[PDB]
Amino acid sequence: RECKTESNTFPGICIPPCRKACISEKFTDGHCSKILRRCLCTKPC
Amino acid sequence: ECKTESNTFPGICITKPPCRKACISEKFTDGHCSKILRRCLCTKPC
Repeated sequence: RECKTESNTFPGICIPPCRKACISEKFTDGHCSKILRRCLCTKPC
Repeated sequence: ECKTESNTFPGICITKPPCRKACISEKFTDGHCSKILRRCLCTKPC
């Protein structure tokens, strides 16, 4: 299962700094969502 | 959507409503039990 949830520490709007925030939060990657422009973290779970 | 395990739901996910409740408290919009491990999974637009 891949878990995907918004970064808790990423500041502001998401348009690399997301990936960095997510790894800091112990996820394995991060990306920006297309519509809401949020930093979303992903990891195996 | 975002989809991840509920952090506050206690124990095994037997039926959906208590999982949905926990997920909504965690500011998701819905929850459901996983087929086999029967974990409570939360979902929301993201």
